[PDB]
Amino acid sequence: SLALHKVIMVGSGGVGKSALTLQFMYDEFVEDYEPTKADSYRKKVVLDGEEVQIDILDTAGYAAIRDNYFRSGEGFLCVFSITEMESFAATADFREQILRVKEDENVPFLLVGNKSDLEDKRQVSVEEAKNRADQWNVNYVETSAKTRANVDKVFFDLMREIRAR
Ligand SMILES: Nc1nc2c(ncn2[C@@H]2O[C@H](COP(=O)(O)OP(=O)(O)O)[C@@H](O)[C@H]2O)c(=O)[nH]1
Ligand SMILES: [Mg+2]
Repeated sequence: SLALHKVIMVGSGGVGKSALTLQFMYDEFVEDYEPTKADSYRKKVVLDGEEVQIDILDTAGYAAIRDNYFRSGEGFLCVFSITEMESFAATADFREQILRVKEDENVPFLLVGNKSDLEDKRQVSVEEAKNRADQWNVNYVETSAKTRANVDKVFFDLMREIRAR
């Protein structure tokens, strides 16, 4: 059995949780994935010379069920869309939930600003997202599930944080 890294995708609706997951898993940009469907994925990848298994829980939004899922997670990709300010505002809600369940302010966590390809319709500045990440002591990365920009990066960077726990 190889090392297993459990990642959880969180964020408000339509930010790109599923598209990022499927782009990472199948190298395809899926634009119509059922908004209400939560699923898990698993695949073997090579992380810095070592073959490891990554498990990704793509959440879709009772309390006991959601808490158990967060407890099982080892790292979190907190996603928002750079084109929707409200989704950025919502990241504070997920941060609070994760800290409540994990009871660890150093839990592997990346703030992910998705849909970077839509610069034209950006509502969240790089400055404000970076500032929030700094205040939370986490790293910020902008991705595009459409062009694949930084998609592998966020998953691999998070795995390195899980490995370093
Ligand atoms: N242009 C663009 N559209 C994206 C991107 N990521 C997701 N989308 C679109 O946004 C919609 C919602 O994405 P989805 O991954 O299903 O959101 P979820 O609710 O967070 O799972 C879909 O129509 C996607 O094709 C991205 O990086 N760029
Ligand atoms: Mg989804």
